[PDB]
Amino acid sequence: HRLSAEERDQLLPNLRAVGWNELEGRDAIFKQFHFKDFNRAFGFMTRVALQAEKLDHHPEWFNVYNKVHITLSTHECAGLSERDINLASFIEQVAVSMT
Amino acid sequence: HRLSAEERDQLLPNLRAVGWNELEGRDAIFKQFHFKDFNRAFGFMTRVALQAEKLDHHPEWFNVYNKVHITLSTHECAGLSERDINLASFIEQVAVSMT
Amino acid sequence: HRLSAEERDQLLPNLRAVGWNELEGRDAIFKQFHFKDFNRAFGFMTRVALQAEKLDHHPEWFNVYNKVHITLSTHECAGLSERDINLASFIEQVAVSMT
Amino acid sequence: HRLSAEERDQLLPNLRAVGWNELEGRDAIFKQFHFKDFNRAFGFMTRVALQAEKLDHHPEWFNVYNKVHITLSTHECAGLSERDINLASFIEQVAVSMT
Ligand SMILES: C[C@H](O)[C@H](O)C1=Nc2c(nc(N)[nH]c2=O)NC1
Ligand SMILES: C[C@H](O)[C@H](O)C1=Nc2c(nc(N)[nH]c2=O)NC1
Ligand SMILES: C[C@H](O)[C@H](O)C1=Nc2c(nc(N)[nH]c2=O)NC1
Ligand SMILES: C[C@H](O)[C@H](O)C1=Nc2c(nc(N)[nH]c2=O)NC1
Repeated sequence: HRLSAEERDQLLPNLRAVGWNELEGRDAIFKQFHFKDFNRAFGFMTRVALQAEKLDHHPEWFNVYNKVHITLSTHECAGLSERDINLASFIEQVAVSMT
Repeated sequence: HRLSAEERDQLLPNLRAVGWNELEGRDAIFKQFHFKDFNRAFGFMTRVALQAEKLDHHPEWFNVYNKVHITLSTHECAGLSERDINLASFIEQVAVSMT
Repeated sequence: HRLSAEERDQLLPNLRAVGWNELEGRDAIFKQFHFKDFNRAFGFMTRVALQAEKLDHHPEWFNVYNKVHITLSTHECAGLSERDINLASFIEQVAVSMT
Repeated sequence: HRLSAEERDQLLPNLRAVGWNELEGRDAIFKQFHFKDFNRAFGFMTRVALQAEKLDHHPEWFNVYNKVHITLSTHECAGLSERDINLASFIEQVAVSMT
């Protein structure tokens, strides 16, 4: 459940490429999203919410109007997990739709 | 209120082009949407929900898993008003983001 | 999977008490909810939608402004399953808070 | 409409009373909510989201699973206003409906 560099090295890339980035002193990824508006932003969170509930993996996230910042780290391992990756992947599917 | 003639025959045609039909036995229009899953189906509903509350115009919708069926009519006038109109168009635009 | 009669007799009453009721032409439970407004109704759909997804069991539902009708049946058995019942149980919980 | 000092005294009270706080640094009130789970947490955001939109007054909130931090201030007049107040009040009703 914890990211071994081989994994990181194979997983991280596609995310990094679209904007994901690792933080300092904490094993987690972050990304800022910026929609045109709230309708879109919320709709975007809603779909994420559904899935989060579906996989039992939650994001750390902030919102103001049309911006949403997301942070992903798994609680047990206390860093990244295959879980962060998928959620993230999923998130990406959703973001592009609105945009 | 109560779209007259011309407008009707100015405004609706665009909606019909897009699959909107006229309800038989009521002054309404309706259309059904089919999505890949519920995640899309609900997310779609939410965004339409924020808008409805915002305009103070609510649809009559039915949902099952990935299908969403929508009826639009104005209760005040017991029929199609421009309210319905705009809502539909917005709904269409939302449609597109997920379809 | 499909409820036996012993089963129905065990689970049903509690729901029947509350206001749920078998359908006439089919093996499902129905219940119509009424709220003060849309905010509330939509709010309540949101909580069940989350729940619906968590356990992959969805409802046939209908909404207009502040009313919500919910029909439950486990499709795969083509009638009542436990799913329907748990779900119904949950819908009851959500419903009581917005009282 | 950056609320007067007279105005503050009359409105804040009920708010102050419930745990709402004023921030040093900026004209804004804040509050941290805690729920039993994400479902509630999210069902909560949703109702709020609906009001936010209706009003055209959005929050600055962060969520991580079951708690949500809310920050209200009015961009328009760079400080607290009748709105943040109204809104905040509303947030409180919604919160109550969460068990
Ligand atoms: C039991 C535990 O609450 C559950 O497995 C969850 N864990 C986590 C979660 N979300 C994150 N980010 N990390 C977790 O460890 N949501 C659900
Ligand atoms: C005051 C009133 O109930 C409010 O403006 C609403 N009107 C309407 C509505 N929805 C419809 N379809 N028609 C209305 O006239 N939802 C909200
Ligand atoms: C694949 C299938 O659509 C999926 O397993 C679902 N099944 C069911 C469902 N909801 C109910 N009530 N019953 C099901 O059998 N929603 C999701
Ligand atoms: C046009 C303008 O962006 C709009 O009226 C909004 N204003 C505000 C808002 N949110 C806050 N907190 N303050 C505002 O002045 N969300 C929407």
